Amino acid sequence: MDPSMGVNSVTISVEGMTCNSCVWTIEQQIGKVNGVHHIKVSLEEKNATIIYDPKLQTPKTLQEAIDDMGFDAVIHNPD
Repeated sequence: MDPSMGVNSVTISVEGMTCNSCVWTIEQQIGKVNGVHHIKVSLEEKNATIIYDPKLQTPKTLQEAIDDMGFDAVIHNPD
């Protein structure tokens, strides 16, 4: 099989930040919320890629994550 260590990846766009603390502080919590392996942001393209263990969490937490801070960020992955 090839479940890739039972994990999934979710990418989202961004258009409302200011200082590194913006996405980086957000990526820190979303990465410190559970079994989040790694993540990364790129103001160059206004977006950020992060993963998350579906066996422990899911794409819903990510939805609640943005709704928790406010950074107007939109996802681009259906599942």
